[PDB]
Formats: sequence, structure tokens, C-alpha cells
Amino acid sequence: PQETLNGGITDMLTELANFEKNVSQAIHKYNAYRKAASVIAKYPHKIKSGAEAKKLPGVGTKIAEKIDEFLATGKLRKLEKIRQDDTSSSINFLTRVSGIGPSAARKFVDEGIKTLEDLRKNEDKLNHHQRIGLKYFGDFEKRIPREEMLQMQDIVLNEVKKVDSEYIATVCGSFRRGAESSGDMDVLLTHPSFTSESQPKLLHQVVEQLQKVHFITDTLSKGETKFMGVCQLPSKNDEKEYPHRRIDIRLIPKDQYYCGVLYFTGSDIFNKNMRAHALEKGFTINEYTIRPLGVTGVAGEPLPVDSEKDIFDYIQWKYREPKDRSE
DNA sequence: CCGACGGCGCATCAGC
DNA sequence: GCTGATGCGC
DNA sequence: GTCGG
Ligand code: NA
Ligand code: NA
Ligand code: NA
Ligand code: NA
Repeated sequence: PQETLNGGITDMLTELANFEKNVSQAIHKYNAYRKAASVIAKYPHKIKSGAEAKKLPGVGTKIAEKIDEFLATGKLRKLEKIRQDDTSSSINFLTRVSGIGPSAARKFVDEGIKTLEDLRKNEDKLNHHQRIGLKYFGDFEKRIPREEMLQMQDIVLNEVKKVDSEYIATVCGSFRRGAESSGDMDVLLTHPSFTSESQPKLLHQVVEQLQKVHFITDTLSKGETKFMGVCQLPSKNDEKEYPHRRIDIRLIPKDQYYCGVLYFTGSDIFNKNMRAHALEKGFTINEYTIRPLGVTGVAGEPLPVDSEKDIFDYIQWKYREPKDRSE
């Protein structure tokens, strides 16, 4: 549905969502507004009243009232007021820096640090992640065109295989579902030598090779199972350099790898449905495994999984290509 | 009425 | 110094 | 803020 249908309403709900999360620190209200904005973003009719909208799941009395105010006046008094509040607008804004959440943003504003310029002047008050988020503030907010994701995947798959041809790596996320653009790169990695009941260097080896070839440029965090950093495609030698991108790499036990690939491929709506279906079939599916449920609710030991298809077979469901997992 | 609304790895803090 | 909580991101 | 047991 064209963003012109109810774009005004969804923009308003999204803006409210952010202030709830970043300023009032009410994550649940944040999610409530986002859910309301989503259900509304998919409604194929230009809303004529709050009552019409209220019929939609996720939209209640309060948002119904706000929609009536918006339609009649073209704005929301509360939103207008908070938008112009120097302290709140600054807190909300500062959370756009990766690493700065509601707490840090609040602390910074409390002491006069309100703009990116102010952060740049106060380096010693920023932890490592935050300095990285600041350095690439602009790049991190840019999307990644699928053509660049493919080039990124090329490098990742090649280097991983170069380290050990036995590794198995899968780039997931919307990219795996075929999206024309992505917000980042999520890589799932595994190695036959690593199972649930079985080296603290499998991930390190891969991250190191990616750094040696200068693909990975910075590290936000890195442990034995999860790496979060920054990467960048090589510049054409004479063409404007590519922007830096966010990349995560997760090492998962082989016996849990496919449940993981299934999960991190989504979409979110699809996973919810699949887990719902699985339940009504006597199975419980989380990001790690799929286990049988006894007649009394007691979950049994995890079932053998050797491919995404195995998961679908257990719950009597035809395998659905990532492309068809929009929901 | 009133609790659920995602759970967990990693960096860093808070307390001992 | 060790251990648990907290902030943050996903 | 919305849902629902
Ligand atoms: Na509703
Ligand atoms: Na942030
Ligand atoms: Na943010
Ligand atoms: Na080999």
C-alpha cells in the first residue's frame, strides 16, 4: 500500500515509538507503536478514523484517539511538543549512534553533550564501540544494495574456504530471502569439528583471515562464538570508496546450524508462524533446536537436524524457499 | 485487573 | 582480583 | 500501549 495512504499516520506512530524507547525507556510501548505502525503500513485503505484503525490488531483506544487528532488537525500536540524539546530530541538523536543506548544518551545530554559535534570533542567519554559508531555514523545508516552484498558474500565465502575448506558459511537475513538491499551482513558459520557436546579458535581464524585481506576493518566485539564488526569492499583504485558496513559472524555447533540458519533467515513473521504450526504439531522450535512435546507438555531431547528441510519434514510442512518466507 | 511483551553474547560496570 | 548485574545490540 | 487469561 502506497506510503501516501497512511504514511502520515505511520510516520507519527514511528516517531512516538522512538521517543518511548530512547527517552522514556519503555521498550514495550516502543514495540506497541511499531506493531501499530506495521499493521497500518499494510492496510490497503486510506484510514478515515481512529475507529476504523482500531479494528486492526495492535491498534487500541489510545492510538485510535491519536489518529483522530492527526486526521482532523494534521498533527499531534504531544509529538509537536516533544519534537521541539531540546533535551528529549537530543537524547532520541544520540541513540542513532551504534553503542549509545537510552542510558548513555541520557547521561551525555545530562552533561551538555547533545550533538555529534559534541561527541567528537569528547572522545575519552566514549567506549570503543561508541567511538566506532561515531566514526561511521553516516555509513551505518546507509542501506546495502544487493549487488554489493553479493560482492561481500564472494569475499566472505572465499576467505572462509581458504582458512579451512570444511567450514560451512551462510549469509542469512533478508539477503538470503532475496531482498534488493540489506541493512547489514549476518554470517552463520560452523565446522564439523564443533558440535554441542564437543576449538576456541574456529571463529578467530576466520575473523583473522578477513582482517588480513583487509575486508574487516574494525571490531565492535569478539568472543569464541560471536563477532560483531565493520567491513568494506575494496575501492576500484580510482572510484569513490564504498561506505563501511556492519557485519556479524556467529559460530554455531554443527548439530544446531540449520535451526540457526532457519531462524536468522526469517522473516520474523514467518518464524512466528512456523513455530506456531510446529506447536500444533507437537514440536517446539527455537533458534537452536526442534524438540518433541509429550502429551503433558514436557519437551523431549532435541531431534537430529542436518538441513533446513529436515525441520520442515518434522512438522509436516513442504519446504519453502527463503524467497517465499516473507511470512 | 494486571502480567507479558525475546533471550542471550560480549563489553563494561557495580559490588565485594 | 572474582562474580553478578547492566547496557547494548541483534 | 495493547492484548488477553
Ligand atoms: Na485494535
Ligand atoms: Na544506538
Ligand atoms: Na539506535
Ligand atoms: Na581442506
